[PDB]
Amino acid sequence: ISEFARAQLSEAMTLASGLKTKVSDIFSQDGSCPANTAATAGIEKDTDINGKYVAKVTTGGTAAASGGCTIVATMKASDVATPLRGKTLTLTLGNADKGSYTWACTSNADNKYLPKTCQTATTTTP
Amino acid sequence: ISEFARAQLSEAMTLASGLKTKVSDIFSQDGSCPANTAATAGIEKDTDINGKYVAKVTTGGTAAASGGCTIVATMKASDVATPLRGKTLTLTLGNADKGSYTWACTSNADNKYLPKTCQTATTTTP
Repeated sequence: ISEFARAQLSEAMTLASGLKTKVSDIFSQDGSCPANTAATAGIEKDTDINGKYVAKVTTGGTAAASGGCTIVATMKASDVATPLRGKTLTLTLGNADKGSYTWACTSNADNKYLPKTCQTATTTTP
Repeated sequence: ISEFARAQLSEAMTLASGLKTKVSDIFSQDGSCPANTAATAGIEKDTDINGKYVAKVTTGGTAAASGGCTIVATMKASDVATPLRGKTLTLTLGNADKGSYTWACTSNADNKYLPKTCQTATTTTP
C-alpha cells in the first residue's frame, strides 16, 4: 500500500482536524452544527479550505444529544492517486454528552488506503 | 527503502535548484556570495523558501576564484521521514575559473535516500 496514497488522505485528515475546535465550540455554545458552503462566523468557505490534495472541506451534519456535526474533506479530481479521486473522508463529533469530545473517522474510499482508525469492519454472518 | 522518503529529499533538491540562476547571477556580477539569513537583493529570507517537507533554503559559502557559493536546504524537524529530520542538502558552485559554472550536490543524509549525483563514496585502505 502506497505511502504516496496514504499521505494524500493524510492531508485531508489534517485539514479537517484543523476545524475541530471551531465546530465543537459552536455546537456546545449555540446548540447547532455550522455549515460552510458560504463562509460563516469565523469559519472559511469549504472551497477556500484546501491544499495540494484536498479540494474542499465542508462542515455540517444534524445536531444530536452526543454531537453529530460533520467535517467532510473532498479530494481533488486530479493530481491525486486514481482511486482517491473525488472521494471523501469524514470526521464526526461524539461523546458530547459524556466528557471529552470524540471524533470518529470514516471514508468512502478503499480501506487499503486508510489509517486503521478510518477503516470499516467486515465479518461473515449465519 | 522508501520511494516516499526519496521523494522528500527530491523536494529539497528542486527548491534549492530554483535559486541557482540567482546566486549565480550575484557571483558573476559582484564576485561575492549572498547570504539570505534575512531577505537580501532579489532573494527571500531562507525560512520564506520552503515546501511540504522543507523548512528553509539558505545561501552563503566562502568565495574563491572557482566559486564556492552554497545553497543549503534544511528539512523540517517533523512531518518528514525520521531519518531525514533536520538533515541538509547542499548545492555548491564551482568551475568558475576554468569553464561553465557547475553545481555539485552533497548531503548529510544517508546515501540510501539520495540521487546518484548526490551520494558520497567509501573505499577501502591498506
